[PDB]
Amino acid sequence: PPLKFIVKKNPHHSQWGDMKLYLKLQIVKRSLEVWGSQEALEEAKEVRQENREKMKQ
DNA sequence: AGGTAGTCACAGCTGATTGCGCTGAGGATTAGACGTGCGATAT
Repeated sequence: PPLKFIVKKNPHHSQWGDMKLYLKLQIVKRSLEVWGSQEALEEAKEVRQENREKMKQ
């Protein structure tokens, strides 16, 4: 299902607020569904940072 | 000795990724009292 969000003005200045906020539980559930497991997500972020280091070098 | 498989000079495409434009809030940047001066005027 689509994930809803709340457009809440930032507690800081009125410079550019109106930030979107999502429920943490829904985001975690969606991430687990997409990636299968938390270990897969950890491996994905590790290989992403490794690729970032490879690209910068 | 013959055939072909990479390989490099470009070019194209794709999928991402991350990177700056979108404004807005908390901190450093000359006309009345007071005198004079002068001229018309009390003793």
